[PDB]
Amino acid sequence: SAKAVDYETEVVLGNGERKKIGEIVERAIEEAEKNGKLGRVDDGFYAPIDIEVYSLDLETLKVRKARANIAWKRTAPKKMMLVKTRGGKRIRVTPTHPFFVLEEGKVAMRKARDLEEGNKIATIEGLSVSWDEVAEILEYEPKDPWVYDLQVPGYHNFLANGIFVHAA
Repeated sequence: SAKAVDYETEVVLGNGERKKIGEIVERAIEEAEKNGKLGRVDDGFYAPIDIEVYSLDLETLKVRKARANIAWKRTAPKKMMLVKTRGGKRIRVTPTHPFFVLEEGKVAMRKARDLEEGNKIATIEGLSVSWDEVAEILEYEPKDPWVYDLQVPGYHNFLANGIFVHAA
């Protein structure tokens, strides 16, 4: 099953205005369709990209610019989850998409469908990294039949919708 996010999740770029992940991915897919670099998996596609994102270092909690190098487009699952935090962040993800959760001094990863209210996830507040309690998780059936992801070597996350979203 796909670990991925909704089209409209807005990725913070290190060197321009923030952009919907669906736009980033579909442009990369369209170009790779024509130059022979398109990759195919049973439930979707990958294509090369070269963009600058912001990533959290989970050991030091520093935010660093980092490069993302693969764009992923996958069939949406039958159900999706809207995750809302107390600090105001909202994101729509697949049910198995993992989040960094800080629990009793350690960070572990937890699937969206396994999150409970009060679980603290990694976010930005203004310009500060913040561990932010989940407020509610709500299942919905998607209208958009595609979901999206990026690969970020080393870090496996990128800042989007004010959340450090786990990545390929």
